[PDB]
Amino acid sequence: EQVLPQALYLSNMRKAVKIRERTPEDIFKPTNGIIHHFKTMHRYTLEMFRTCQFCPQFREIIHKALIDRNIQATLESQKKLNWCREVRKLVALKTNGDGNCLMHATSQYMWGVQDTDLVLRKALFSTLKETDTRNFKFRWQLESLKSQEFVEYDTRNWNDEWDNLIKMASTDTPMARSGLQYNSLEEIHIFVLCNILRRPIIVISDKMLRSLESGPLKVGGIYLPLHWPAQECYRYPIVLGYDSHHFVPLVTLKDSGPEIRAVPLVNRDRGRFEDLKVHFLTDPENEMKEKLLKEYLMVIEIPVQGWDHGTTHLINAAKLDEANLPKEINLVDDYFELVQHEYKKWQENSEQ
Repeated sequence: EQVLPQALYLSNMRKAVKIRERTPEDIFKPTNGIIHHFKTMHRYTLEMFRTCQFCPQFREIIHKALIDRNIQATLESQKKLNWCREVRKLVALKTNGDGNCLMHATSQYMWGVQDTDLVLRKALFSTLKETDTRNFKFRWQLESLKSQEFVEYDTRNWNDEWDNLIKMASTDTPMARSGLQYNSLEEIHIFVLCNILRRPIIVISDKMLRSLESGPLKVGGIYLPLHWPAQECYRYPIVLGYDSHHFVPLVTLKDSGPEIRAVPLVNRDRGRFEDLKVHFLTDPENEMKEKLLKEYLMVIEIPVQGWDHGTTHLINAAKLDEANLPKEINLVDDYFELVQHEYKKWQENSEQ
């Protein structure tokens, strides 16, 4: 059948191997005290190519193949994604939901490849085992009991319950607690991840859960690499999408329109613009959160449409990085060449 790969890395599995090979070698594994972190690959960003340049029947062939139409529809339908008309569109790439989707999602955002070799999944577990997690454990216990400014047990036990969280970060398999190859990761894991990458992660999650039955995992929000100074970190975010219980990358589109590369730092709430939740902040930081954002992100103000009445409000948005992957490690180009060719062969074919 119409052989147009389901993922961008299939267009050239050899190149994909090159990427997956350079990755672990780019990991700084300081056995001194600081967390394991990447030296340069975390600065990479990929963008999807424009398909609005192809015939409709064909444009759909592509979208059906690479995009997670389910999460796309869901997050867009609740105006949680691409609701802003002044910024570029973000697209959700399919990602394996084998319990390591957070790593596959993150890995795809910057590299085009998934965490097939469990390098990122391994970096996380290594950090939580061979590094000082005193500050992580702290921020974890804090937001657990809940202690912030933009959100809303028994008798002594915060070392074993934490212990487990470290087990989930492992490559071990659950006893089909839900039926996946790896254990599911939560908030704290995302936070440690953005520190290992020294790059902020912003998760766009589904709120539509009037039918939820969790007695909930509030993943949506901003994860800043607070264990590092904004100077030693990358000021461009990694945008992820999140629905029932699955992560997907929300990569920006490559060309069309004069709109800017930016991701609004607010939600198109019910009539109001609510600020996005910034995870694991301390009482102090929480006070200066708008400062930290301007520091760890490249914050800009954008005049967005008001609430359907000639009014316009000024909102905060983080600038999104532009595709910077060198050709020798750029899978979007190869996949593009595939579609370019099957297309010329689609025009000559549609002569029937």
